[PDB]
Amino acid sequence: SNAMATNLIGLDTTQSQKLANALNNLLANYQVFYMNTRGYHWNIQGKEFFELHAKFEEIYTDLQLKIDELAERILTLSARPMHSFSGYLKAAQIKEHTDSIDGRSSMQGLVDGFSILLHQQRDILELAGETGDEGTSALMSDYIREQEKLVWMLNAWLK
Amino acid sequence: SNAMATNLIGLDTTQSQKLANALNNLLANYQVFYMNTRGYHWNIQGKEFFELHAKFEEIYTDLQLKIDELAERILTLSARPMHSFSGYLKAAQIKEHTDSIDGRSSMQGLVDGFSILLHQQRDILELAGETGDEGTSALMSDYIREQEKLVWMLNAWLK
Amino acid sequence: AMATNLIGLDTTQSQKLANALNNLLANYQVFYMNTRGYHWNIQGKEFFELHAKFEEIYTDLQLKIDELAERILTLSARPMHSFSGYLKAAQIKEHTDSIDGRSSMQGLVDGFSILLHQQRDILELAGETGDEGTSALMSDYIREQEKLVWMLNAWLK
Amino acid sequence: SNAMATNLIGLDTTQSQKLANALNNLLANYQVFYMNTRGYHWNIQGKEFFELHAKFEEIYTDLQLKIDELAERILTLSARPMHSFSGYLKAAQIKEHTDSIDGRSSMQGLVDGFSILLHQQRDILELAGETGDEGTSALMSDYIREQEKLVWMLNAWLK
Amino acid sequence: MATNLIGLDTTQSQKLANALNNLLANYQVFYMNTRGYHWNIQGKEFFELHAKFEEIYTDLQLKIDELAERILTLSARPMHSFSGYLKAAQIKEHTDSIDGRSSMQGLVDGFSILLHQQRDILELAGETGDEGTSALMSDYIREQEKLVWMLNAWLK
Amino acid sequence: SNAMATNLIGLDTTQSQKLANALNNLLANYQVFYMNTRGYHWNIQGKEFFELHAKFEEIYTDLQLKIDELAERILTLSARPMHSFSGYLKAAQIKEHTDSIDGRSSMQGLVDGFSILLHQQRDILELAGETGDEGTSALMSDYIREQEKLVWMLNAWLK
Amino acid sequence: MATNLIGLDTTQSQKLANALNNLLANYQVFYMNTRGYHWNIQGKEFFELHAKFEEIYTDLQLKIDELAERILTLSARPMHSFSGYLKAAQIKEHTDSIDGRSSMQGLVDGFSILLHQQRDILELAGETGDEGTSALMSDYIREQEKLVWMLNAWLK
Amino acid sequence: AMATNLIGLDTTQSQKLANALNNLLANYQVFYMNTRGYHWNIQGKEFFELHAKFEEIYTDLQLKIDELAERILTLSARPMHSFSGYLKAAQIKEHTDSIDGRSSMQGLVDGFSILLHQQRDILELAGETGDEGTSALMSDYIREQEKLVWMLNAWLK
Amino acid sequence: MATNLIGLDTTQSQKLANALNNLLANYQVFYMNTRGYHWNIQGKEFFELHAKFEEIYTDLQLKIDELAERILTLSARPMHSFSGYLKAAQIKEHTDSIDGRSSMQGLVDGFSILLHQQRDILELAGETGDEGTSALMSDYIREQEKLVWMLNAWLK
Amino acid sequence: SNAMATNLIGLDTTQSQKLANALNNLLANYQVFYMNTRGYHWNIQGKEFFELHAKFEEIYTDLQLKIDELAERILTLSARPMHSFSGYLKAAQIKEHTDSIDGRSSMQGLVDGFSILLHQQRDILELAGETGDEGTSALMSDYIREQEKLVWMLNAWLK
Amino acid sequence: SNAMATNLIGLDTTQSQKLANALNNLLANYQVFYMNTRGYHWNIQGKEFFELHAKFEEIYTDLQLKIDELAERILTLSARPMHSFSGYLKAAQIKEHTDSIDGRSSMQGLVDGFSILLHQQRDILELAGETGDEGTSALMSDYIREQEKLVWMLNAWLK
Amino acid sequence: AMATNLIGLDTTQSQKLANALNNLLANYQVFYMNTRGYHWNIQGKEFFELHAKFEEIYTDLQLKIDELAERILTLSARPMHSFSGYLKAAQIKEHTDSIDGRSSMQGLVDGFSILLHQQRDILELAGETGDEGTSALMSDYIREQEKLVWMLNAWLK
Ligand SMILES: [Cl-]
Ligand SMILES: [Cl-]
Ligand SMILES: [Cl-]
Ligand SMILES: [Cl-]
Ligand SMILES: [Cl-]
Ligand SMILES: [Cl-]
Ligand SMILES: [Cl-]
Ligand SMILES: [Cl-]
Ligand SMILES: [Cl-]
Ligand SMILES: [Cl-]
Ligand SMILES: [Cl-]
Ligand SMILES: [Cl-]
Repeated sequence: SNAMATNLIGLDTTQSQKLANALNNLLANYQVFYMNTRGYHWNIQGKEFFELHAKFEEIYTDLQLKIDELAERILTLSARPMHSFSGYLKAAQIKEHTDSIDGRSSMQGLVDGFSILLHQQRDILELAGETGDEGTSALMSDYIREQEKLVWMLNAWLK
Repeated sequence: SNAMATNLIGLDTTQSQKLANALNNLLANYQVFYMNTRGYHWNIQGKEFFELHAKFEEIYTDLQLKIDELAERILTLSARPMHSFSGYLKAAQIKEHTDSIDGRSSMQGLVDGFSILLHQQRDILELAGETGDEGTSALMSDYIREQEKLVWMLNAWLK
Repeated sequence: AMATNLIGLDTTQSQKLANALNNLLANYQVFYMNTRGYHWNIQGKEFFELHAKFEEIYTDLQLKIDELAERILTLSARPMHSFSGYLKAAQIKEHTDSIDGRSSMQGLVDGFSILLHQQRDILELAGETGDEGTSALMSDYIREQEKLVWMLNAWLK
Repeated sequence: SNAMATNLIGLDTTQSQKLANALNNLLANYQVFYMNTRGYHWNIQGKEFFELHAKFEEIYTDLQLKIDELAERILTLSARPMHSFSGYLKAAQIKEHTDSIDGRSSMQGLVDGFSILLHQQRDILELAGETGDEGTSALMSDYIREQEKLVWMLNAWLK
Repeated sequence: MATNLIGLDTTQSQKLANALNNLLANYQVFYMNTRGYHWNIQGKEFFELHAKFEEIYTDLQLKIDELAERILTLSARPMHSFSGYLKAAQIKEHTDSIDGRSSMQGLVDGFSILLHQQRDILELAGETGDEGTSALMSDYIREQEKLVWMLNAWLK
Repeated sequence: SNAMATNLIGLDTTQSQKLANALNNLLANYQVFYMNTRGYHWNIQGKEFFELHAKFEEIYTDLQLKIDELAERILTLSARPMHSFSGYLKAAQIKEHTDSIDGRSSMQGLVDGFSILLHQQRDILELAGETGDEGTSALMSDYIREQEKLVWMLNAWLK
Repeated sequence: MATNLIGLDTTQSQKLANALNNLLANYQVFYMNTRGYHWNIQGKEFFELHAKFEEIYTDLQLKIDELAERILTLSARPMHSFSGYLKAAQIKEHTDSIDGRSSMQGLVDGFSILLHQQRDILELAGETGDEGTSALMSDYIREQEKLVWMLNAWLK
Repeated sequence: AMATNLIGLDTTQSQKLANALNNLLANYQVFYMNTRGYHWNIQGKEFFELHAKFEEIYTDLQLKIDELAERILTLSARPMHSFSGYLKAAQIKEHTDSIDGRSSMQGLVDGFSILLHQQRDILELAGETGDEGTSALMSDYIREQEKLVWMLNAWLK
Repeated sequence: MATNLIGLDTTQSQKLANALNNLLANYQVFYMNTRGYHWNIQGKEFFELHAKFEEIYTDLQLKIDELAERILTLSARPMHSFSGYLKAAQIKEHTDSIDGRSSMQGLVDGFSILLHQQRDILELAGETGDEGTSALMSDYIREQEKLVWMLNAWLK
Repeated sequence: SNAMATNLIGLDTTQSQKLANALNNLLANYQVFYMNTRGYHWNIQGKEFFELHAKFEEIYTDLQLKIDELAERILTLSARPMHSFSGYLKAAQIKEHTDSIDGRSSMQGLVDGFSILLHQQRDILELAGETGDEGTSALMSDYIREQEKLVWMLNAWLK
Repeated sequence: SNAMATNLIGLDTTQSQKLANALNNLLANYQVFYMNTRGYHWNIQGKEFFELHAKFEEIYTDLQLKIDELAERILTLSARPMHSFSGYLKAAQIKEHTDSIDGRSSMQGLVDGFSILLHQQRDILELAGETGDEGTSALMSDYIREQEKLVWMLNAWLK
Repeated sequence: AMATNLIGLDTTQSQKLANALNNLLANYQVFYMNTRGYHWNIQGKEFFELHAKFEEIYTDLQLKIDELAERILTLSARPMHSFSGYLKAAQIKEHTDSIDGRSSMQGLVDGFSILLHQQRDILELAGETGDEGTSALMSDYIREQEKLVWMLNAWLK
């Protein structure tokens, strides 16, 4: 296909591709974080078992929803969503966290991971605002407000 | 009633009436587009019949929700929503599209119509932002993000 | 090569019935739009009650519109599907800027009276030509709308 | 066991038995048609598989409900509903249609079967009207109105 | 001017409304009888028939509501007192039926009357083009014919 | 059929029959009241039509449930519940109230009827307490508490 | 200081808790008997009674839970072993009841005992102002009185 | 002209009971607000468990508040319906900045103990004057809250 | 290359598919018989058995669908005509059964055949490692064994 | 705890505390308004009783949802939500409104109260925008758009 | 009542009775275990109260369903299921465990009980396999797979 | 001190089975990711049908992943829980940029063929060592996936 000044949804192509690149790095972080959270669910031991087995599942279920919506936003911008483990490991800032078996280590892992997601989502929000990409802005807004609330709760548990 | 500087919801009257005028032109486009989409539903033939009879119904059902919310926003701004076929035909940019019986013509009709809605919604969003009409902005934001996603899907089908 | 259509009915009578059904559809469409207007524009202490009631009514009209268009298709005919087409064919007039409960409610009685008369004429034609599927549709619409006209009129007493 | 002028529901015995006989011939046709449609469901192949495996299930599910009601109407007229494969095969006009594995063959088989059913139901409706058997008439009216709509859809797919 | 509110002939509609009111009286006495069957059943059929009688009177109650509303729709007054119903009904009050067969036979006999009356109303409505009334009768007849088959099967 | 000192539920036969007689008089009042309220539902006209057609249906629906329970309480006491219109008309204090077509008339009819029911239920409650018939007492307690609330609401509407 | 955790008299509450525990023992043996009725029924009443017995034991199980919790609420220990229940119960173990009438009569007789015990507890709770216990008894009595009417109607 | 009120009860006794019920309502209202505070402010590893539990509890209090106000109305009396009114009448004190599970849980035991005592006094008055509808309400509240106090206390052991 | 689409032995799968087709023929004749039992029942068992027969044929229909699909899964052709079924079935057409015991006995005898055939198929599938077919048989056997206990309890 | 430049969710501490202060004043207004609306529900008399008893309940139910979300946003900003009647009475602008028994007085009370909420929410929205507090902005946006719609409806009723 | 070579389901009578005897011993163990677990539910105290009052209810609810199915399997084999407390106490290996009021004691009691049940079920599975009793085998397979998972969870909590 | 594990099975055989199950899990994980890709990247007139179908399929894989990991835990073993671990162990290769229905559908057939073979080997090992819980899991997966492979293949004919 020939390059076009505007994409199918009527946004500037260059600016949309920059946004999609940043969204793809975000998606990489989500994917590694989701995997870590699945591990937290599986591997928890001790008297927090039932509570946190269930909490971690709630948390990764909500991440999975976001992963779906994020890949769709990338497609919506006429860009390619990263869709391999190898690709995600190359791009992610969040590290693989394995053999976390205690509530506090897993919960702190979540806090630290969400702190990266929030930071990256605020940067994307700002960039999207600069060019009037309201669809991308709106998505980041939703993610930020939800995850700020969650970060409050996780930190409350850890006090 | 005497003219007032601010309307019942506490927004500037003049600016609200300008926004309502633009919203009413949008509503006209929605109404003609909805009608076209009902036609697409009724008149589809060939092996895409079941799939697209159902898809077109999904699409016009979602448009009807938006039409409802848009007329209510106009009322909320203390303005009059256009509420006649004659009025809508005078104001709409989207043309009446009749006797579309094939999937591709109908699907392309949708793409082209949504492209007008998105363009008009972005203009309204910008105007609303200029005066701090957050309620109107928020509505446009919702419509844009949803319809961008749909435009991606429709164009995917057409590839 | 055959005097009958896809579903096995006489083609000429089916086209005659489809034409009548299309004129009925035009009336429904203008009527539905008027009713949307009644819903949006109602003011005064009847606001919540009638905002809800008018929504119930136009919702039910919408479903009937669906079924009518499909009945026209079922008779191998073309359903009208444009505002410009409906305005040319409809007897029911556009009714705008009705903001008072009694105005709007009387409008509904007046429109359903037109629909009922039209539906009865179609029912008679369908019955005498053996189009039971069209007759049955008209029967459902008539019985439901007679009940509704009783209620609307009751409210207006 | 003594012959009676009127049956338990108060209709003429002779006229009701004639109607029951015609309804039993209808039931025979439904049953072979149902079996054929089950076959269409099971045997479809190629890219229409998911869509038509589902659509054929919808269709035979609806036929099954009509078979139930028809048999009960025959019982309601104080008559014996046919209830054996061998009986149905003797009485049915609709033939067994096996090894239909493509959409068009199966869909055309449905149009052809419904065409027979419609004709037969109209004949029963007319007979029932002659003697005032409203309960039988009303059943035929329901079946005709629903199957006419279906035939429109099936034919649309085949265009 | 020549028709009632719903566009039908006034004289014909009043005649139909009168017949429907007599029908309503019969339904009301029958419903009461069936409540009694529900309450008073004894024996090993208790659970099954206590439930079955409730199902039957529940369906009658729905029909009663629709009948009254059809009368109102025809611009007539639905009878709405026990004393009015007792004057108009053909179905007799049936008390102290405690046996499954007695109560079930009672239902068969009562439905016989409803079906007969409904068929007469259907015929008259058809004659005069009152499709809304015809359609109601048609629904009631087809449902009750089915029920009469079932009740009689139980009694065999 | 031999008279017994105690009934099947283990209460005194004589005292239970006296309670059953009072409950039957209550049932007679409920039944006439229910019929009146059905009439109010059917016959309302004017601008209260939708609101009161609905409210009267709610009210008679609740009465019907109480009629069911009362009759079953009478049976539970090994007594015969009245089950004929002619019986109810002989025993009821509440009179037939026909051709009530306006909100105030019908709503005042409900206040007046419930006032009779409340008085009667309180008398039965007191009698049941005298001999320890807790099952009857508990039924009256439920009916009183619910109908007092209702009377407040009906009277509020009438102000 | 003068009352237990919930503000009632300690001695009175212990007396009520003891009676409630004896009640619990009876419910538990009765529930077991009713499970057996469900499992072992034979004959043409199989489907109806297999279902009806399940309904009855399901409701008993709910009452068992509430009883134990009321005992706990009174700061007492609910009995919670088969051996304890067998020592305390008046209702006897009923095994190998395979006939509808035998099992249904068994239910009538068992409920007779529950109702008697519940009425005694109600009286004592009323005397001492234990409304929470009174209210529980009231609910159980009214429900079971109804059931006893139904069971006996079936047996007529 | 009559010593009795709309619902047929003695007016003097009904006003006495309504006054007591209003003081009960005041206590409920302050207690509900404290419980909202417990829900918002809990910290530590009991966070999710108690955030949920405190919500369950104040939700149930809210429903009881509804019903109490309506019972007061039903007795032809005026339900208190202002914060300033509740603070003047309540015995239960405002309890703020409770961030620890045991603090908050013990607060709940302490408040329900006050409610139970108050409800028992009303129950007794209602029973001796024949106000069965008020008695019945109190009965429901007492039985439910005795069970709850058992549970809360159990958690604290 | 050595296996069918799902990775099983072709010859073994065709042998299993043949047996499953004979099973399908039996289910289809049995289902038809059970529809007849539902329609034709008379007497005081009418409501209970009209319902019970419907429950039983509903469950058979589900099994029929799964059987045909298992045959297809094994790359074979499911029989799909009445004339094919009548040629293959061992269960005979049973018409004009109007009595509860006759129809219930009919069900017992038919399930006897299904269970026997299912056990043979299970054994063969186990021998050849066709776990998917084994698992289907296992489910059908366990369900139908339970049902046979219930049907026989009713007949006692 | 030592003062920190940024809070747990990664926002500037000082700016977040200013926002939380404004949010707490908003919460005070909500709480007094909710209480007033409960009074409106309880105390309504006359023929609007059923309609407005139900409407006022809808309205206070929706306020309660907002109160919950607002206190959680304050916590999310690492601030203390006001949680006493005394505190709310000190901070609120909306006055206690008691003994409102007529539809128009209660409905006007609602209009006037919502007008304060909207005004305060727009101010908070603006402040939050100035520092990029998107989570707070998004909440205000939701509240404004919903309450503007409601204000339209309430004023419609009052016309 | 005459002894038969095969039972009603068509299996060997002798082998089925041996299996029924082993299943009855299993049922005895389930019943004592269930009673113990009910006790754990009722008697828990301390800060695990809400979590374990709920978890123990889940566990005994599941046991109850298995008790139902086991008894019915025994009946299906034409055998008499034990159905008395005194019978269960004679046959059970699992002992009565009363006055368990702490999480660890109760949770360890569950591990110990399930360990007995698993061993017993494996023995029955093996016996059933010897003679081709697939229906009994399949029941044991379900119980084993579910209880192994449970034991993992209970042990995790205890770490 | 014992040759058996927490759930009563032989520790050595349980570790052998857990290792095989972990390699199965690795395959599932790569396969699930490929299927997500198929869902996101499909284009052409099969878009809606396959976007839905691929979602149904990866949803079902996700549940199986859950259960597999838990079965590994149940055997007192460690489930692999990192992308890097799965890529080292998986036989199924990453399959990216599949935008055509037939490509993606054939990919699914090819992957399920690998899973089925692997599951059959585990089933055999579990059966011969008496691990009925593992055998049962494999049985469920095999029967469901054989049916799915029939359907997918049918679509491709
Ligand atoms: Cl990639
Ligand atoms: Cl206009
Ligand atoms: Cl047109
Ligand atoms: Cl036959
Ligand atoms: Cl009258
Ligand atoms: Cl009587
Ligand atoms: Cl004990
Ligand atoms: Cl106040
Ligand atoms: Cl064949
Ligand atoms: Cl504060
Ligand atoms: Cl025993
Ligand atoms: Cl790993």
